[PDB]
Amino acid sequence: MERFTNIDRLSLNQITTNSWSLREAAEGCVRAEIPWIALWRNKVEEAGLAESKRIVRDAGLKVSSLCRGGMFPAATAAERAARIDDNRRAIDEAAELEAEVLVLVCGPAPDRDIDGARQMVEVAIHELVPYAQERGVTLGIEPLHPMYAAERSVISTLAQATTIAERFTPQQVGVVVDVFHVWWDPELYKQIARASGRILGFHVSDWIVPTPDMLLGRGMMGDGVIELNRIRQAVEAAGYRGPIEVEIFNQAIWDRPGDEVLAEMKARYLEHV
Amino acid sequence: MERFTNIDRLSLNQITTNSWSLREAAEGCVRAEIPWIALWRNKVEEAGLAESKRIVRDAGLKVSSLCRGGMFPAATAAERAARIDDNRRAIDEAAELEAEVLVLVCGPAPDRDIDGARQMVEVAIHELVPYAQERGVTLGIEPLHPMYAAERSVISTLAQATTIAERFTPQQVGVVVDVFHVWWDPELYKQIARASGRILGFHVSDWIVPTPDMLLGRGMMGDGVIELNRIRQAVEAAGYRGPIEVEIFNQAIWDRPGDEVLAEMKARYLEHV
Ligand SMILES: [Ca+2]
Ligand SMILES: [Ca+2]
Ligand SMILES: [Zn+2]
Ligand SMILES: [Zn+2]
Repeated sequence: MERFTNIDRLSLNQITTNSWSLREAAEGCVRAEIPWIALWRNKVEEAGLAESKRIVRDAGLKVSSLCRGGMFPAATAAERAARIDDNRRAIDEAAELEAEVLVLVCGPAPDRDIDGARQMVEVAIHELVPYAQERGVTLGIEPLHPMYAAERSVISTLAQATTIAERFTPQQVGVVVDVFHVWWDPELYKQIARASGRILGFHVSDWIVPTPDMLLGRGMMGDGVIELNRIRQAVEAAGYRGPIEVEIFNQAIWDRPGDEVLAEMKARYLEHV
Repeated sequence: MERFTNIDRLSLNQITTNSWSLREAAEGCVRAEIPWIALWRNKVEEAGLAESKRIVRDAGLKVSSLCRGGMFPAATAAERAARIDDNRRAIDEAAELEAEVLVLVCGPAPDRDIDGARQMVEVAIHELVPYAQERGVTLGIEPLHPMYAAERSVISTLAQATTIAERFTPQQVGVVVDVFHVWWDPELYKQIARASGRILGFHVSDWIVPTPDMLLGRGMMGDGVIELNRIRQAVEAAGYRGPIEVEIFNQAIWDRPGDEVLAEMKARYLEHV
């Protein structure tokens, strides 16, 4: 169980420094010698597609993931069509931004019919896959924590996302493992091994006791209860050699100037992850 | 699509009327003609074992569950022995109070080793079941929501509790289905059908948007997103003819005088559940 030697596999999700814009973020990651960055669609729209592309290409930055496509379930069918056209836009944004994986959180159920919303998710992805494969982008389903099933999206366990991804070849669809959303799982390592050759991303955070916020309760590594090194050795034995993003939703760490939190990021990425 | 015509299957868990004592609770349910009550160990110790039995024996009340045994994982072995001695004391309390099922929430992991804590849970239950069957009490494992995996207990999915219960006879150990802790599950109905002939209790609440508290985020039926009628028809097709407890953890419903909340309880038990 030895530690990493470089930060070449490290990546920085924009939302761990939500205070910063995209070019402030890029400056911060080259200042901290961080090679990989994960871009958010709202910040890219803030800056501009071509402008953001220039920003992170003259920083010499590689793009791990673009967040986030999805939000498939809607109350009616024209709304679903608009949502999957927004997913096509997100696909194009990932294509010209050279993103490795387009992260998909799929959307919550509009009513109480949760299984119907899951079926909507599956048919929407099956549809979206040709337009994704045409432009060289791969879609990665990110299972969320079951406490987000009512609010943010409907895929709640890793087994479910792996089942959805198994219908398509790994080059078309894969899964995204975030330790915050699935560390609790009793069948954690079994499902991780089952999803091997199909893992497209790895995000790291920690589960804090006690939870401050439901939507903003993540923290940085080493302060919570998750056994990070074990999970990521499991995901590397699963054949995942890609970048490792750290994605933290926390107000207390967002208010802090980003240089502090990127120093702490690298230090405890080398110590724990 | 059906409803209930009587309230003979309804039960009242003490903790949805946390303000009231045990004799206040018994008086409230005889005033409301509610036949079944579920008792908590702290209030029973407050009143006294023999006294509490007399209180609920001249009220003509039947007792569905006793809350709560468990808390098996501990940092050391003498501590685990003490925890299972307290579990023996809870078994005795359930036996002399004529409780149908002794509810077990199993306890959190002391460190970060969660799987070791799960192993501790199962070996503790395996030890505890002879002393339980001897006194005529049946243990019922209650799987909690995965967001409680860090804090309150370690069994987080229905499949896990059913797997633990399958080792012992249905008369020895069974599972407790609460819609708050298991409504999210993608394999909900499949695991419910798998757990048939072994369901010992049914708790109902609703998942509110947005969650007020993580540990006190339940509400009364009809105010959330849970498909209560579907889940309880699934567990009734599973052969569960026992009482239906309603267990709500909410400050907003705790402020109310208990007559209000038991009136609303019956109204929305017949209307929704
Ligand atoms: Ca993400
Ligand atoms: Ca309970
Ligand atoms: Zn993540
Ligand atoms: Zn419960």
